Amino acid sequence: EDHLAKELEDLNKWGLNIFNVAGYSHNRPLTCIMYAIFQERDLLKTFRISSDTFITYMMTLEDHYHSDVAYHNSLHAADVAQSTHVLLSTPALDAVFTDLEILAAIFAAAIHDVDHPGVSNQFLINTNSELALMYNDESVLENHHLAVGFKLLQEEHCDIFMNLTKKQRQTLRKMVIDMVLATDMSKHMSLLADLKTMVETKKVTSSGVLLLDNYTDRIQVLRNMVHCADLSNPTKSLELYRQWTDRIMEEFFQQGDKERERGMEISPMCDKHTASVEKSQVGFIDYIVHPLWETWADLVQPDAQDILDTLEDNRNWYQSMIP
Ligand SMILES: COc1ccc(/C(C)=N/OC(N)=O)cc1OC1CCCC1
Ligand SMILES: [Mg+2]
Ligand SMILES: [Zn+2]
Repeated sequence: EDHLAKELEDLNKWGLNIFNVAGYSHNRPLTCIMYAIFQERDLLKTFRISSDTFITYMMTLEDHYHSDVAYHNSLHAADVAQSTHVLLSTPALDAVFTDLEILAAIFAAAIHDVDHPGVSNQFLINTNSELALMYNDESVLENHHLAVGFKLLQEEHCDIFMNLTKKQRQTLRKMVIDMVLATDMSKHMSLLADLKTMVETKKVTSSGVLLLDNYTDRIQVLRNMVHCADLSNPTKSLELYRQWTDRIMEEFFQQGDKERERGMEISPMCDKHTASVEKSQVGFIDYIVHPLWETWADLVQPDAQDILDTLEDNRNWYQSMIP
């Protein structure tokens, strides 16, 4: 209440503590943070979105994240949305995006993992799940998250984009699909290679603000921004990062337990009897998170240097915990 307002004073900051907001919002972190973000950016006024309609959609959307899944629940979506909200304000990106693009990125972050079952795409493919049969083994979960999020927009009492232009709805939909499909980790290397090429040919105004010519360049940055937000856990304070690590390992180890039950091959990092939690985060940082953030930093330099410093410190802490 008074605690919630205090925590929300850091809405525009990387140090915002989403666990605290969840505790003071009746376990509706996604709904609460999305509402705070939309008010801060005047998006309700700009896109003539009624508050009742927005809350109804957000609450329904939130209720579609599974509370018994350790990591991929509404708290993660709320964290990715808030992080995206901060990245969109990076000084190097000042005024580069339209209001419609800003709206799509945050919307995309909110819905990006909805109805996640707590098991990976590969698990769904190997167990011949209905989801994998439906989506022909390609970005199974991610096509699913999009389908649910857009499906929920179909009822009049939930259509937050009702007052957008027809062309605006088409553009937003195209951008949102692009962004969520880009959160599929199997596309990470490809996304990173393309980000490195954009850094290579980076152009700016005299005042250090990126110049993004066509829709193509703008959406490539937005895709990558949402992907960094999704892989932002190790760039946050150690206290936050460790809670995030505890949650993903609980989810991964539960997957391993389901694999063992069924006589399947146990995915190595999902095997509770052998996997080092500490070693695994070091590898995650060295081979995936750092290379991505190093490249993001280059694109928006020097705005992300503090994030990179925190990342290195967190990496060394996990390393120091390994005997
Ligand atoms: C806090 O650590 C993590 C945070 C987020 C993830 C992401 C990649 N979740 O899984 C996928 N494939 O979506 C993965 C993380 O770590 C994994 C588990 C051990 C090392 C890599
Ligand atoms: Mg996902
Ligand atoms: Zn995610």
